[PDB]
Amino acid sequence: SGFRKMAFPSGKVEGCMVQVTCGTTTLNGLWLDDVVYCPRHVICTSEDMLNPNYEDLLIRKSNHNFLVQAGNVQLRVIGHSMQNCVLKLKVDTANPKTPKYKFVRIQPGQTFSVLACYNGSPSGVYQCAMRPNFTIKGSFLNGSCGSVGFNIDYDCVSFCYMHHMELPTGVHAGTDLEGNFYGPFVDRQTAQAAGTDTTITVNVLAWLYAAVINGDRWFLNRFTTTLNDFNLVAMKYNYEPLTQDHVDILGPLSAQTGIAVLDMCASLKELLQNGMNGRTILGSALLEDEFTPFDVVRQCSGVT
Amino acid sequence: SGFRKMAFPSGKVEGCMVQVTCGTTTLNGLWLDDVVYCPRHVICTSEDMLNPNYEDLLIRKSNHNFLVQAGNVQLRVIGHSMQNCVLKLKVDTANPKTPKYKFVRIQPGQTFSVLACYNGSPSGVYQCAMRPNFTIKGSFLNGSCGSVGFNIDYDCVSFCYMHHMELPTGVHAGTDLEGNFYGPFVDRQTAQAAGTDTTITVNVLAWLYAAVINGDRWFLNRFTTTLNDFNLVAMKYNYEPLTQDHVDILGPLSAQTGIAVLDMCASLKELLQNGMNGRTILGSALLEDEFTPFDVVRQCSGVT
Ligand SMILES: Cc1ccnnc1NC(=O)Cc1cccc(Cl)c1
Ligand SMILES: Cc1ccnnc1NC(=O)Cc1cccc(Cl)c1
Repeated sequence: SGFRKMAFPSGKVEGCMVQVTCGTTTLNGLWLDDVVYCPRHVICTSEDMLNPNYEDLLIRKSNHNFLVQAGNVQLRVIGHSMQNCVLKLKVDTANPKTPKYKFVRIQPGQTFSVLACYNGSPSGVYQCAMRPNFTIKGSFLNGSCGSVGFNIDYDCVSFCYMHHMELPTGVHAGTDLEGNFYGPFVDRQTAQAAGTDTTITVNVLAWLYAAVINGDRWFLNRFTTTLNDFNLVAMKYNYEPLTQDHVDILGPLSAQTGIAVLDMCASLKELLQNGMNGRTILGSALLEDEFTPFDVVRQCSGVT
Repeated sequence: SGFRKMAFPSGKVEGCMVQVTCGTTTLNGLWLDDVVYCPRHVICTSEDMLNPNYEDLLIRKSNHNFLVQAGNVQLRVIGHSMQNCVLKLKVDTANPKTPKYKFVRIQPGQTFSVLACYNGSPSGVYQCAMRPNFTIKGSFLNGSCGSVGFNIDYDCVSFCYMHHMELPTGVHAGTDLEGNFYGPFVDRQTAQAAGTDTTITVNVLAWLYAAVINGDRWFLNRFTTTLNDFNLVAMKYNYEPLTQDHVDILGPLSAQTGIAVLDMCASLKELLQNGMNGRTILGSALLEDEFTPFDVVRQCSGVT
């Protein structure tokens, strides 16, 4: 009973967080095995951020300039290298708390948990989606850079995001763990266009299935639609076009509830065209797109 | 930049979760020092739940009937006792992962994080509020009983909730860690009235301050109100009456933003009387009441 925006338990990731300081800049690092990963802009001052030449800035730094700490543990840095927008600091000690992990590059529309950290200390955890425009709408203040996003499958942590910056619009941008930005962004203090975002249609449909499973059913109607007709409505309302691949991933939810995917599309079409009429679905007064079909199945079956 | 429904990092609590089995019933337990706490209904079968005599049911159980496990660790039970609706199983080994902790009974309207668990394994973490009617709207399935709610201050975990049951309405009920139910509930399979709930006014005001801090300002108006006038509106809309104690706790937010508490009350009055007009505040199309003033200050200042 009930359906919440749930994050993965963060313990496995808390055990990896360290503080990285270079010069006057302090941010968060991720310590896995004998490597600490952090945003490369840890080597910048404020005047450097307007147009940094990272290669030149990194040449002025030595291993001993990177101060890495995790409470009472000071780590000894024995190597440093830049990979895209991340620095990899080789340390002489493998993190005893390294969980089983992978580095993955997620697709837009996928969800993950963020462990917000400041000065290497975890402050909170929340679930969010990678927007179709490759930004995230997180909660990040100065010092949160280097905080990571992840998913967990059994005992394996798949790290997918490292936070780098806030755009002038207040949305967030960052990289995969190889330092490649999601989206067109660069790690520089210049105004940068995020570009047109859309609503993640397959996730809204998944959430409407979660709603029916939990008893919110008022939006079910006597109609059906086609992918073509639904996509005309999706276009008008800035929703992602629905494909057969999306219909296929909704298969388990359609099978469990007995509501055909195109019939749920007709409920979504009617909600887009008429609004909520002052009612709510799973405690929301808008159409929620931060739950994937996999998230809904996981939460509705009690997977650990 | 940004404001999210953030949970506390759950690692300290994940280290305390165990599975407790008695007979055919399995649920979650909390292992702190050399005691495991769990709902007393672990001793019931399904036929017992309609009207259990817990004292009699517990008399048929011995220490060796309580199977406690945490992965590869089987705990040896050397004592058992019932305290209100919880069982306390004394074990021969102190949990090496016991964090600094306290047991607290929270007030209605306060928030906390829940680590949803099944069979002793954490599945997810979310933040919620204790409703004014002493229920929570969580996400709990069969086997989640014994999952706990908590807050964290520095390195100290204050455990405030243990989940016991879902009401026929799909809302959740549970106890403090001394086994006293929040609200009028009893641990029996009987339909039980939750009673009239209200919206947590001070939390909505705190969240409107979080909104102004993060740039959502469209709801600010040229008006002011009084506590008396505001409370007539609060009454009409089933909001908790606002008191000077609530105004006092909003003081830091009023000081930071320069918006007097009664001026924010006039914005809230106008939103109650006119609705959102199809707009959003911090990504919500309704007035959010699951952030306390302390939560807003914590999140807006980046506290770890
Ligand atoms: C102040 C802040 C808030 C939220 N997230 N990040 C934050 N820090 C920054 O954006 C700092 C920064 C400035 C230019 C480029 C880059 Cl890569 C980083
Ligand atoms: C099935 C389920 C879902 C969510 N939360 N809890 C759940 N279990 C129960 O409510 C089981 C139960 C039945 C009667 C009394 C008591 Cl104390 C417990």
